[PDB]
Amino acid sequence: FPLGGSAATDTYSGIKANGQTWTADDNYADRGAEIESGNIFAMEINLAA
Amino acid sequence: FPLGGSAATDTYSGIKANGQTWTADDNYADRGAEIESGNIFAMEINLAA
Repeated sequence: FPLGGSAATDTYSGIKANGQTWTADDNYADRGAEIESGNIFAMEINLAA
Repeated sequence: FPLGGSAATDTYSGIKANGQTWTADDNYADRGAEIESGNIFAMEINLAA
């Protein structure tokens, strides 16, 4: 497993509603927000072998 | 730990001192595979687990 636990993508800017569609942030979110798409990028050891 | 002991590498071209002027050094020419930053793009086992 990685030491940081994630290798994610940069910018999200979570959003707020207006009618039928969502628009953009309304004094909540920043350009910075981080989640990793899919799972944590790992690697493999066969340690008993 | 990765094989080379480096994140990847970056360029960091060579510069000597000209006495208040920073001129590029001849001896430390264009692209030596220099230091990267920080520390190594390393990972984590729980090996006893």
